Formats: sequence, structure tokens, C-alpha cells
Amino acid sequence: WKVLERRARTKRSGSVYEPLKSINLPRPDNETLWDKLDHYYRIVKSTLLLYQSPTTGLFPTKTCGGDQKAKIQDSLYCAAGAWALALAYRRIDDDKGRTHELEHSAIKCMRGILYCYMRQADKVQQFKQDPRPTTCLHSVFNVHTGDELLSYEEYGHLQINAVSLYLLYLVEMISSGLQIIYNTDEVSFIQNLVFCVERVYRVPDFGVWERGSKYNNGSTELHSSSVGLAKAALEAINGFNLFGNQGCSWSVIFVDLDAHNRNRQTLCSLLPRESRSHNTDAALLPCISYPAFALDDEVLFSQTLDKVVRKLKGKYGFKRFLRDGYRTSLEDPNRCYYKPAEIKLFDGIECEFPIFFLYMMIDGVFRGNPKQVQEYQDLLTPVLHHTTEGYPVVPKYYYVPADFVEYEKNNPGSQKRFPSNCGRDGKLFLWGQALYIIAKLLADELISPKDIDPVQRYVPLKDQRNVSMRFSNQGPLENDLVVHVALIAESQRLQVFLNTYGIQTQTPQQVEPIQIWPQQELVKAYLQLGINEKLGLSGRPDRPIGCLGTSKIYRILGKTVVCYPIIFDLSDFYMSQDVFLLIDDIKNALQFIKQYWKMHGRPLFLVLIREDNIRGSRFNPILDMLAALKKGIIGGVKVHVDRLQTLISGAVVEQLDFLRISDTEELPEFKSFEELEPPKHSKVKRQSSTPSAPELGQQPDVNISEWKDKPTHEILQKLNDCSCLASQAILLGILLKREGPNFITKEGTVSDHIERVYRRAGSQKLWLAVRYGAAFTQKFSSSIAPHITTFLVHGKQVTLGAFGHEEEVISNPLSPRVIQNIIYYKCNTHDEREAVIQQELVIHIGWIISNNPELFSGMLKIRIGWIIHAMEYELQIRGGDKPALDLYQLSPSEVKQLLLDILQPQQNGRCWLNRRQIDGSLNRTPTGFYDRVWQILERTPNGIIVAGKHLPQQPTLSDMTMYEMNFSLLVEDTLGNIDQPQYRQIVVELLMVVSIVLERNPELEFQDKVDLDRLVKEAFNEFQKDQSRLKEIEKQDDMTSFYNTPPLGKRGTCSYLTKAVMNLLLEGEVKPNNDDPCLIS
Amino acid sequence: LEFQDKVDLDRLVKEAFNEFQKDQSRLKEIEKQDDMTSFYNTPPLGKRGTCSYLTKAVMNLLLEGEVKPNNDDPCLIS
Amino acid sequence: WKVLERRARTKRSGSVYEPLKSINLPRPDNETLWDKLDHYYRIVKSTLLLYQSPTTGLFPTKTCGGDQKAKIQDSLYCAAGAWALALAYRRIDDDKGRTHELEHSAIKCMRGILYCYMRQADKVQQFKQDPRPTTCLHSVFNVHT
Ligand SMILES: Nc1ncnc2c1ncn2[C@@H]1O[C@H](COP(=O)(O)OP(=O)(O)OP(=O)(O)O)[C@@H](O)[C@H]1O
Repeated sequence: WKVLERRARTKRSGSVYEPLKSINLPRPDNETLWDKLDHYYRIVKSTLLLYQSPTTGLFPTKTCGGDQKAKIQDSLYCAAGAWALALAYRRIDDDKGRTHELEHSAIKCMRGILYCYMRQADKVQQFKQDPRPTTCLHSVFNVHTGDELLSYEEYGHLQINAVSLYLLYLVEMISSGLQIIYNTDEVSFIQNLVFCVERVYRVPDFGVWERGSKYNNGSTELHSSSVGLAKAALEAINGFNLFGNQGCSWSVIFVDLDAHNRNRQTLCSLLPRESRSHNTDAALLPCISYPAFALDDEVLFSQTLDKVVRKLKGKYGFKRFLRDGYRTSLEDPNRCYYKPAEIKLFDGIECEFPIFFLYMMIDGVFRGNPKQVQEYQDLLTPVLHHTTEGYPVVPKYYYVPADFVEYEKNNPGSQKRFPSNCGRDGKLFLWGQALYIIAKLLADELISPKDIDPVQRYVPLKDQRNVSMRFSNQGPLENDLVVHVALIAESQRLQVFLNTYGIQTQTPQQVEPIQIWPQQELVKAYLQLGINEKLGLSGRPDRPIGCLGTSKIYRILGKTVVCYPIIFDLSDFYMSQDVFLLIDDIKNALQFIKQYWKMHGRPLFLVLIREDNIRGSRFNPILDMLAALKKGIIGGVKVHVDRLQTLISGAVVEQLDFLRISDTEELPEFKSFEELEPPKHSKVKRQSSTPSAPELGQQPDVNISEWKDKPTHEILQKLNDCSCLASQAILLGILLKREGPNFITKEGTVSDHIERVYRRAGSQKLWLAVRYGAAFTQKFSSSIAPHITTFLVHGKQVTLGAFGHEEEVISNPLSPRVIQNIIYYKCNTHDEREAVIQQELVIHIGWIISNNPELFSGMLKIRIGWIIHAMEYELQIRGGDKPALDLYQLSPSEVKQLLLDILQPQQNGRCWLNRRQIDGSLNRTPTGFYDRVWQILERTPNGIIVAGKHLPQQPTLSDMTMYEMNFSLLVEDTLGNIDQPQYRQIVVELLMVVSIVLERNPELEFQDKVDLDRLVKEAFNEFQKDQSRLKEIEKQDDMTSFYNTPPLGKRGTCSYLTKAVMNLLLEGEVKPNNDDPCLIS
Repeated sequence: LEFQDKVDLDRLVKEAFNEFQKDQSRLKEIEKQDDMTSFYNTPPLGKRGTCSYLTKAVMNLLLEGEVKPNNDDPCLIS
Repeated sequence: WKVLERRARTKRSGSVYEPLKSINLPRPDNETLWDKLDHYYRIVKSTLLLYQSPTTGLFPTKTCGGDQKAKIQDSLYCAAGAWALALAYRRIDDDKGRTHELEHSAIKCMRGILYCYMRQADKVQQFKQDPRPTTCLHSVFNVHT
């Protein structure tokens, strides 16, 4: 180092003036880099590269016995290790022809994987349309011929993490510089593979462990690791060029932002756990380590790492997950599936995998924590095995001997475990060996972290500034996005009308170089992208484009393209006839764009103004919204308004060159948006608002319970001579139900008449009539399915059905056709207006949870019918002495407003009965109440019975944990049998009191099963006796006076509840705790 | 829970004795007898010990009075 | 930081399963980045950007006495300061039209230096052939013309 190097003080001491360089610096232990690299090359060639089939380049999973199966993940890891060794050898000019061999080792493995995948193209086509385990790509192929080996009935073959890892590794090696993909057919295949990958967030997967779940009963559940790997692969493949340096504009892969956003939303909420049944697992390590680096949070990552280290760490290695029976002593090697209560026997004897020590060392090296790397190196050193030549071997796992299982269970970690079959000479673990080679290369500073991560998957805390779709320029802790807003008016007349009121707008005739397209044209253009007639490929499926996809600017066939959001188009529903709903939707879209924008450059937003919604009393809200837009801030979001030509100038454009490459003889025509010519008959020059009052009021005089058995001629005459719109619509509904839609009426066919009545009622703003028409037409909105899938993404279940009747649970995402069938074929016994109100409610709640998820904290499942019952009760209570008006005529604006008023966290004021009814209908529970239920369940034998349903104690404890979401679902299902919301709240209050008493008094225990109904009845009796003694009131039935009592206070409900609980508890045995020093008590 | 007014031990002892006498009469069909010769023989822990009657009586007295919720504890609706 | 951020142990102590994010982390001394950047902008405007000739954009070496000389290195360093301040301001979306002004200031200083150098092309030609102090580019130009 400095001062020591010079040592040139020939005479005493003095200042020296001469170059020192660095070659003359003292050198460490005398060993050239060539010797170390040759040693690594030897231990690689003799152990890892020795097992590779030249025909396909696929590494076999077994090194003995002539096994033909070969996994994909192991081959990918071996290729990664070979590529790392090639990068290590790259540092030497005279390589003696060794870098090329390892580089093509990686190349050949990747090409074999690609060939095996491309042998199944019909499987890709089927998975694109209906992704199911029966129609998924195989994960195990023959090691000699590249042929399928195991059928769907014995392996499942549903593994997406392998595909995601393959794509990410391909991106990494191509970015580092390689030649893997040759022609355009491979480009199309990879593009359609990415298309299949886009829809990971809905389909359950078997997971990396190929078991499916802890129970191992052939069940598929969503896994955090798979979602994270898919998100990382999508991030890497966005805008990436597969041809390397020698590439053009027609070799790029385009990724939809909506799928990435959905994956991120589905990941960032389930990440603290692994799945519904797995609280923690060791498979989360690759998701947040060197494979993926898909967690850009640095707090959730720390929490997950701490949880994993606290739970699954062992001295031999890391267990896969708690209660695992993989190759354990107690496992029975003749049955593929497990049994209920069997997994309890696998506690304390779980196997440990040493490869997670290598994973930890790699993560520590990447983060820059030498102490952790050294500690894990010392921990991993004694568990290594050497061959005859001395080459280290990493055992696959360690298993307890069958004789010592009892001793291990009594005191974990005391006994000595035995190495697996692949932990000595003769059998080897290629994945573990490649991991060890990579870890040793990285820990010895032979590989820089940048060399193995060209795409910069991992960034430090000081570099989370400018990454596409990962961080915004402001940073990861700030969001003040500014949205560019351009106003578009249809005709010059509308532009003049807006300009006369201080609003400046541009028309399509004034932006001639700029073409405005709807979403359909963009969808059609993206459909033509993935066309490959040689293999058979349909390209991108016909799906709508979200707000994120419509915020860019595209250049198609040399013409710039701008697309307005899907909010501005209306197809069949009457929700677009309210300007307030449009304003709410545009505000929600602006907030969603601001919250979930991570691209480069300000997003472009187009506003469409239609003459149909500036007419009448609705002109003022539109003018106010336009003034707010012009001011600069709308709904807490800052916006900028300027000319479109200036905005598009100097901005980043999107290139769609695949259209030119298409071999179609005739180029498809796209209809851009056009200026609307003015009428030559009426010549309406955008007149004033003119409120006026050409409306009347009358209630319908006919109900379905009366005009049912009346004859055809009389009902036809009544329809002819009547004028009420709602009464009319009722008569046409009856006519369609009985006489058929094709019946010929006085004014034409029935259906035409009902459509015309719906149209005029919507024009005249008669909500009852339009809702009746929509109910009788069985009309459907395409926005329900995205709302339902967003509901299911957030981990919240939805149930449709009338209050106090049959309901259906949507466990998993499903096609819109089945949703329509369920909604319109399960409410036949009730009025069809329930379906329409359910659609409105589900859309509103979906939008609210998309924008404000905090409003729904504490509730798991959403019941539309119970919320409607609470809606009606709230309308009644605001009615007071005067009866409530109606629920089906208050209009969607007031429906949403008073629904928001219902959704308030607290409603102090009116008596506790109303609050109890509202809370019970909304299905709101205290935080952690399910943990209290679990504690009671452990401390209460024989289970708990309520509302007829009985919940057992043995299988729940033996199969299931404290924090498992399965317990949440089971408790919700058990407690949902109660029909009265107030009774449900009484039950939950009793459960909370029981939990508090049990925790505060550990000595007491329940002798037998507890029946909550008996305790409720005893509380009734005690409260009635108290009231009769206090006021001399004769005993009365029904809960009508018990709910009104405040829960806490003087003679509250809680007091009677705890009195009954203690009376029951003291009836049983009292076991004294010897630990407590309280004597003679 | 707090005591509303002054406590008197004789009343609690009498109530515990009456509860024990009623329990014995129900269990073994034994007529009520004066003096606590049988009450003292009961062990102070286990099945229907004297501790159970004493804690039942004191809890019944406590729940008669007002219950003040502590805002420090995060337990809600309790 | 970690462990301190959660503070969600409502009942004694136990493992929690909920997102924590980083926005809820404790914040240092409360001061918006806009306020500090505005303070820096005022300091720059009142001291450095005040003395700049509109004709050429060359910063004068003297702030008083009506001196006409202007060095090149000082102007380059002033442009460096303006560019650095603009880069610092670039982190905000709503700059109120301030980043563009400093980006200009840098552009104008560079263009003034370039114009002053371009005014002497025969000097460059002579420097190419026989580099001598008598045939070298000038280093001090007029601040106004
Ligand atoms: N009316 C709408 N309002 C808002 N976003 C919409 C609307 N219609 C479609 N989208 C967006 O378009 C995409 C919807 O995709 P698509 O309709 O193909 O099905 P999905 O969301 O994958 O699920 P599902 O199986 O329920 O249809 C999502 O980005 C959704 O946000």
C-alpha cells in the first residue's frame, strides 16, 4: 500500500520524486489466475459437463441408473453456471480455446430447451385461450430424444416458474452478448410465450416443488415465487432486442403494461406469505435473490428474509416449508397423495437443503455483506463431501435415521442427520454443483456483480431513480406525477361554444398530421402482431387495453397514433347517461394513472367532449370539470393543458414495425376518428342550457303480481291506451315472458318496442323504467369481468345473490359468459332488478377498492345482497317517520354517494341497533379476531357449534397453522350461516369476550363443546330478568331491546356475556399452573 | 372492573355458602343444613372447590358496578 | 428502520403478516425538497445569474466598476453551477419553469464561448500549422460585444 510501497529513502528520510506504479506493490499468495481458473475448469468438466446429452444439450436429473427424465430448471441452472465460468475465463487473452466451449455449453442447453418447447406449439395455442393444467406445456422431457415422458395424470406439468426463469436467463445472456435466437419464427414463438406469461396472475400453479401445496392432494394454488419470476421476466423482455448488436427494429418484443401492473398488484399483497396454505417457505428466496431480484421495496424484503431465517433455518440447511414429508422417515413410499391429519407426523423431521446456504452466500455477496458471506461459508464447509479426486459435492438434502426420529422430535437438532443419495461419489446434484460453482466464483471476486447481471436486475438504494416500469424519476418514496391533458371537441360548433365560455379546445380537423384512434383499432393492430403460419399462431388474444396502454403515442405505418381512454365510449348501459358518473370515472382514471405510472416521460391523456352530454342541466358540471382541468389540479392530481402538436413534439414515441413485416397482400385499413358534419335539417348551433321542466310524476299502477293471468287482448288494449312508461315496460316484460319476443304488437315487434321505451326513458331520465328494461332484457356490461378479476386479485371473495337466499362464491377468475349465466340464472324467484343493482354495486365497489383499498380493510368476502339490505335499511332510517322513497330510482350517482356514506368507518349518533345492523350486513370484524378464534379453538376441546354448523378441533390443529388464510376462509364459511346480522355481531362479541377471558385466565378450560346459541339465550334470560326487576316490564320476545343496549357501560351486553362465559367455565375442572407462585388459589 | 361501593365480607361468605348448599342439594339430594361444617372440608382447588364459589361471588359483585374501558389497551368492542 | 417501523404488536408480541412499505417510515427533520431547492435557486439567482450579459452570455470577472474583460474558465464554471442546479431541480415534476431557465443559462454560456471562438478561425488555422504564443487563440474577450 501507500508509504510501504516506496521504500526509497536511501539516506535517512526525505521526499521522493519518482513514479511508483502498482505492479511493484506487494502481491498476495503466489498463485496466478490461470491456475485457479484451470482448477475450476477441471472440477467443472469432471462433474457437471460430464453429464450432458450431445443430441439435445439437456442435463439429466439422475447421473446413474440410465434415467431418461430431465427437468428444465436444473438445465437452466447448469447453463447459468457454465456461462458464469465462461465469464470468469473471459478475463484471459490466451484462453486455449476454453471460453468458447463453456459459452456453447450454455448456448446448447438453451437451444435444447427452446427446441423442446417449440416441439409443442398447439399446446401454446391452447394455453393462450384457456390456460388449464390439462392444456399446459410439459416440464419434463426425454434426455436422449427430447420427447414427453410423463402424462398429465401423474405429474401435472403445470410449472410457470421454469418458463419465467428461462426467459429471464435468455435476456441476461443476450444482453451480456450471445447468439441464441436465429430466425423470425423463434421471435414469434418467444413473443407468444411472453403472451402466455402475461396472464400468470389468474391461473394457479403447482409451484417449484411440484407438489402443489402442503397437503399434497393434487390441488393448485397461487404462489408468490411464480408471480415474482413472471414479473421479472416481463420486466426484462420489455423492449429487449433478441438479435443483440446486429439487430433491427423488427426484432423487439412488446409487453402490455396492464398485465405487469396486475402481476405487481397480485404480488405486493401476498408477498409476506407464500400462498393460502403456506405461511413461509424457502422457495421465496430465489424470488428475492439473484434469480429474479423482483422486489423493489427493501422493507418487505427485509421482513420476508427475517421471517424465512427465523422459521426455516436449520444447522444442516434450509427446510422447504413447515410440515413437509419429502423423503422423510415416516413417509410411506407407495401412495402419491397424502391424507387428512397425516402431515402432523412430519413435524420436526423436515429435510434440509444445503443449496440455500449457497443462495444466502450469493445474496450476501450481491448486497455487499462480507460478514454474512463468511458466516454462511463456515456453516456450509463441514457439510461438504469430496469424491476420490477431491472434487466437492453438495448433498441434495439430509434425512433423519428412522431410529432417531423420536429423539429428534423430543429435542430438535440434537441427532445427527444422514446425507442423501446424491451426497457421495456415484451420484451427483447438478443444480447444487452449479450453484456452488457460481457462489465460489462470485465470492472469490473472480466475477463482478455487473458481469453476471447486465440488465441491472438488482440496483442499490441510491440508484432507484430512473428505471423503466420500476421507479419514477422523483423516487420510490414520492409521487407527484403530472399528466398531460389534451381537449378534443367534435365539431367546430362545439369548439366555438366552448371558446365562448373561456375553454379552449382542438378539433380533429385542426390536427390533420395526428390521427386519433379508438381502442378497437389498436386491438386489431396488436392482433396482427404474432402471426406465424408455419407453426400455427393466433397472436395476441382479443382483449381490451387499459388506461396505461392508452397513455402512449404510437407510430403506425409512418403515422402518429393517439388513443383516448375506454371511459369515453358507451355501448349498451345507461350508466354513461349521467355526467356525474363520467366525472367520477375520469377522476378515478386520472388517480389510477398517477398512482401506477413508472414509464419515462409524462403520460398523454385525451379528453373527448360529446354534444350529447352538454345538453340540458348537465352543462354546468361539465363546465366546472373543464374549468378544474384548466386550473391545473383536479382531484388532487396536477395536470397540464396545451396544444396536442406541442405535447407530442419532443416526446418518446412507440414503434410498431411488425405491420410492415407482415406478408399480407392487402394492408388492413384502420378507421381513424373523424370530424362530425353539422345537420342540414334542424341546424342546432349548440344552443343554451335551457333547463325547463317537460317532466311529470306518477307511480306505476300495475304490478307483476296482478297482471299475470290477464288475457292477451285485454293486456294489449291496456298497453295501447296507457301512457305510463314504467307500467308500459312492465307490460312489455310480461309480454316477452309469456307471448315471446317475436310477438307482433301494434307498434311493431315486442323487442323493438322495449328497446325504444328504454331509449326514451334513458333520454328523459326515468331510472325506474330504464332499470326495469335492463332487468327484463338481461343486458350485460363487459366491465364486470375486469372488476371481478380485480376483486379476486386483492384476495377478496365476492358473492352474488339476493339477501337471505341462495348465493354463489367466486373462488377463482372465470369467463364473462359464466358470470352472466350465474347472475341471470340464479335470481329467477326474485325480481330481475336485483341483477342490475348487483352489477351497479359490484362495479362501484370494484372502482372504490381499485382507488381506495383502505375503505375495505377488515373484511374478506363481499356479499352484494347483504350490502343491498343495509342500503335499504339506511334509506329507511334516513326516511324517519316518512316512508323511504325507493332504491331502484335514486340514480347511480346517489346510489354511490349513499353507499360511500354507509362505507364510513364509524356512524356515531343514532342508537346502537342501526350500527349493529350496518356492521353485520357489511361483514366487518375486529382486527386479529380470527387469531382470537384460533386461540379459543386450541383452548376449547370438541370444537364449537353455532348456527347448526360444527367446527372440529383435531384436523384443524393437525393440518393447519395459526396465521393460515385457510383458517380465515373456514371460519368465515362457518360463521356465514347466521341470517340475522345482529345475531352475527352478538356471536362475534361473545367470541371476543371468550378469548379475552381465556387469555386473562389461563387456568380455566372448557369441559366440552360450547354452543354459542345457549350462551345467547342465557344472556337473553338474564337481561330480561334484570329489566323486569328494574322497571317491572313483562317479559317480551325478540332481540329488539337487547341490541339497543350499549355494548359497554352500566348493565351492558358485554357484562352479561362475560357472566355467562365465567359461569360456564367454572363448571369444569380448574387445573392449577405450578409455574405461577400463587399458593392456595 | 371496580367496586361501586363498600364491600362487606359477611355477605360474600353467606352467598358462597348458599351457592354451595344449593349445589350439594342438587347433586346429592341432601336437605339444606345450617353451619359451615361441610363447606370447610372442601379443598380450595379442583372440581367445585371453595375458590370457584368465591370467584363467582366476587365477579358477580364486580359486574354490578360500572366498567371503565382503558384507552391504552387496543381491544375494541370489549 | 426495520423492527421499529412495524410497531403493530397489539397483543403482547407476535409475528405479523402485513405490508409495511416505506412511506410510513419515520421521516427526518420536516422540510420539503422544494423549499431547499428554492433556497438554492434564490441563492444562485441573487449572486451568480444576476451578472450575465444578454448579448453573449459571458459572465464578467468583475461585478463592479464597469469592467469589460471576461475570462473563459470562470464562465465555464458558472455554467457548471447552473447545469448542476438544473439537474438537482430535475427531480421534481412541477418545476414552475425553473429547470429550463438554468438549462438555458448553461446553453447560452456554452454558445457564447463557442461564438467567441468561432469569431477567430484564421487564428485556429495558424495554430494548426505553427503553434506559437503569437498565433494563439485569445483567452479574454469583451463581456458586452
Ligand atoms: N371498463 C373498463 N374500465 C377499466 N379498465 C378496463 C375496462 N375494460 C377493460 N379494462 C382493462 O383491460 C384489461 C382487462 O382485460 P380482459 O378483459 O382481457 O380480462 P382480465 O382483466 O384478464 O380478466 P377477466 O377474466 O375477468 O376478463 C385490464 O387492464 C382492465 O383494467
